[PDB]
Amino acid sequence: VNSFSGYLKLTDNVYIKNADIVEEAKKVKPTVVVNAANVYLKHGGGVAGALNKATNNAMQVESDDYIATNGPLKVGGSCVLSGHNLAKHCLHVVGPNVNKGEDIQLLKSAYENFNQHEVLLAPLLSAGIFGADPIHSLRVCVDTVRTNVYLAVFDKNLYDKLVSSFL
Ligand SMILES: CN1CCN(c2ncnc3[nH]ccc23)[C@@H](CO)C1
Repeated sequence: VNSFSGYLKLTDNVYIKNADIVEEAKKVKPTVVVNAANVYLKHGGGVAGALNKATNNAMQVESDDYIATNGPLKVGGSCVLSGHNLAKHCLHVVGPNVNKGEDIQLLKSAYENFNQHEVLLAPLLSAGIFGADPIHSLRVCVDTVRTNVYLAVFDKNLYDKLVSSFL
């Protein structure tokens, strides 16, 4: 039993809700919140910009030190950093950005990072400003993640379409 509330159950391990991931994280304080990161951990917009804003830019400060030490992530890769005031940990995961021409096959590799964590609050990878089809992202999530994932979908219209079209 966990404290996630109001989710629709899609499969044995995947749950979904129309919610602002920032507000969900502040309420639940999950062990792991997933960020829709880029390889430079530049949290300018989309989910990343919103999460970073909610940390008063502390996420960005920590991220800049991480990059200065380690260099950029790989597309499809991840790193674990602090969750600041939102969660114990933030798993920064880089899905392919279609608006940069990156290979959508890397979306499965991106979701594989979730399997290193027993329970996560997450957005749909590569959705939103990353330019991928969110219906496809949900399919890859369900077919790749085996740990317990609670998906927050900001857009109510999109949430309804994801549920109604889910196979
Ligand atoms: C795939 N898209 C991208 C972003 N988005 C979010 N989902 C949850 N929390 C969020 N905070 C800022 C954006 C955002 C959904 C659309 O409302 C899904």
